[PDB]
Amino acid sequence: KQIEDKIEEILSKIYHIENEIARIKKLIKVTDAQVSRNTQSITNLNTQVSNLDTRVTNIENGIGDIVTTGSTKYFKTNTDGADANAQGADSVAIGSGSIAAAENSVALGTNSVADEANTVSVGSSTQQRRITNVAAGVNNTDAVNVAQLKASEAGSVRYETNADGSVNYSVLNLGDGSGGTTRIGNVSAAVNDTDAVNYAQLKRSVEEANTYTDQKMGEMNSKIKGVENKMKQIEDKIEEILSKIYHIENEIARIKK
Amino acid sequence: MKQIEDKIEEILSKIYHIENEIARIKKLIKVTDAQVSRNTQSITNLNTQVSNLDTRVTNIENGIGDIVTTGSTKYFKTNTDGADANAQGADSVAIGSGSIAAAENSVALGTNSVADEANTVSVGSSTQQRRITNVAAGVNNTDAVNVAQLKASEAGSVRYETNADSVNYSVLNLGDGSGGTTRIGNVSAAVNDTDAVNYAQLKRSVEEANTYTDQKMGEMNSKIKGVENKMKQIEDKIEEILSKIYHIENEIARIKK
Amino acid sequence: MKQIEDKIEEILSKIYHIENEIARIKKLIKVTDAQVSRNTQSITNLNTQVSNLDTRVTNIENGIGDIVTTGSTKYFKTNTDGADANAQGADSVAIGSGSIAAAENSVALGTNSVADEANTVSVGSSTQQRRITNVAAGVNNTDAVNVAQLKASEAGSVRYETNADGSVNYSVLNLGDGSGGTTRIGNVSAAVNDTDAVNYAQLKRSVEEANTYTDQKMGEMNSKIKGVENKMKQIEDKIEEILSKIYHIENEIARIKK
Ligand SMILES: [Cl-]
Repeated sequence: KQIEDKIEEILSKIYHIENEIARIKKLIKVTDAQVSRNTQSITNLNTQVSNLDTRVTNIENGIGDIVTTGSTKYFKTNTDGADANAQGADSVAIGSGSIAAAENSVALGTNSVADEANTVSVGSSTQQRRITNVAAGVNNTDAVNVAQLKASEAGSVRYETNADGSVNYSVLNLGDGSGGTTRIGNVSAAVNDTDAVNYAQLKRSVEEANTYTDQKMGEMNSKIKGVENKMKQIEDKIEEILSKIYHIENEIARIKK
Repeated sequence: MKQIEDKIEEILSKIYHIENEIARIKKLIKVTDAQVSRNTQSITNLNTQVSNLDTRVTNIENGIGDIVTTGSTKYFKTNTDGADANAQGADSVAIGSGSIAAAENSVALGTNSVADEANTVSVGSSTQQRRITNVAAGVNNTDAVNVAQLKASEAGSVRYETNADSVNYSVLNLGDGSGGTTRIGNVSAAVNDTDAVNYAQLKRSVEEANTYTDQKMGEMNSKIKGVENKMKQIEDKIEEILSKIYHIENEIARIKK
Repeated sequence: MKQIEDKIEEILSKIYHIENEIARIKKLIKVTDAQVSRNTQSITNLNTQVSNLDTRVTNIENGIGDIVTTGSTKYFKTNTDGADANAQGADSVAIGSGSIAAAENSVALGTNSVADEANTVSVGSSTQQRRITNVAAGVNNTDAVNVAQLKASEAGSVRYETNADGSVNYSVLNLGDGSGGTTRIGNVSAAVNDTDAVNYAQLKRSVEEANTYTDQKMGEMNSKIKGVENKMKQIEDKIEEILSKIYHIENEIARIKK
């Protein structure tokens, strides 16, 4: 009676334990299914993160490098200086220490300063720059080069300049510099006392002097002609006197007899 | 009691199988924990990696800010809202908003600058030009020329004055600009009417006038000599007439007696 | 019944140990489940983080576009496939493929431009130069000069002619306006030397000298004519006297006739 019932009790306890263990196995399976999802998720994330690392490293190597250097492959500077400063509206500043303070200006070169509107500065009042390899200008608003200035000034007539920089204006020596002379052509007639005289004008002045001589001359030729005419009158009077005397001498000789 | 011993055997059999399942379950739990331990570590690694990517990405975001939006690096800067630069020509360079380097191997420098001819650098356009400032005097033949250099080519030279119309070619004023005059040396003798004459020619021309005067004096001297020739003849005839009369007067007086 | 009661006690003890094992197992499973929840959550968070990073990186890549590959920003641009610019000199600047700023504080501007002297801006090289265009006329002494300015300056210039070989022809200086007009030369001093230009005052004095010579000479001629006129008047008086004598002789002879 007591034992048979206790055996049944144990048998039911075993039954319930078997069910509990099966329930526990099921829980382990449910957990494992989540761990499987997590393991897979981790795998997906490892891939995505190494893919982003690569993309970030490429961004770093490229555009990162232009930030720190301030240069691209085609716009380069070699400098430790302070940033360029495009201060003015629509200004452009190129090079460390450069400052384009004025509207629509360009400061070009390290430490260049553009402080007037609509200009391109290639330096400053303390450091200027020559501009080199400039081809001869053609259009009116092209820059001119030294060779063009030299060609344009060749043949220019100049005074001598003294050592102190003053010009000696009191003499203008023409000619080749070794004894040669220069003919000055296309000269107008002098009007003021200190104007140069031209050749037509010289010739005209000789002709005036000769005309004055003729005017004086012909006054004396009138006197000389008056003397010439009077002289013929005297000659006729003499011939008449000689004739008279001949007749007197003949008359006296006939009185003699 | 046969049923009781049968049930005891059944109980023991069930217990053996339960004990076996418990051992299997304990192994299963360990398999799961080992994977969970791996996943936990994988997650900690991913947290660290993602945190690092975040910092590398934030640093890049800080660096590229002004470069993408303002188109400017620390040494290449512009202050503008306008249209992109446009390097259209092969090997061209365009710097500044609205700039257009249209032609081959050209450079458009500055906001709205336009380069429309091959192998040129434009500092502006036909709608807006720019002076170039802080240019040091050119030395090489292909260096640019500054205003100082042009002014120095003018200084000390002989130049026509301008009107304001522009150059007045009708007068060339020499001298020092304050009353002083200029002696012009090495001047060749004038050939054409409009050539400047030299002092040698002036002197010769005075000599010609005086020679002309001397010639006319000579003509008058000969007319006079001719008059004095007839005059001496007259003088001799008179002396002879006077003599005749003396002899007549004496002859008449002797007749009187 | 005592052999059986013993086996029953033994069985109850086995069940006790099994119960204790099962309770230990449920505790372990609770512990694992808690860690799995933390992991699941951490993964969800990571998924969002990583997706946000993806978007930020993509937006970076799109912001840049081709700034790296073409070396150009929206405002500093070149169209070229050549070698990198090279700013070699201290404080130098190089702009354009193949450009080389070799010298200190220099600027090489444009494709293949070379700056090889200090403190210069080169717009080309010894083998390829460039004109500089749309330059407004210089005002300041250190402003660049344009072609219009050079031409205006040259137009006011007095110049000898240049031969084809570049020598200057000093033998002729042609003034005038180019067509056929002439130039009056002002502020000229009196000539001293035979090859000096003469001025108008000097011409006028020369005319005076000549006129004076004429007056002196004609005065001397006038004196000579006067001298002849006087001697002619002497002859006239002698004749009048001779005529008078003859009148008296003729009257005297007539009185002798009676
Ligand atoms: Cl997990």
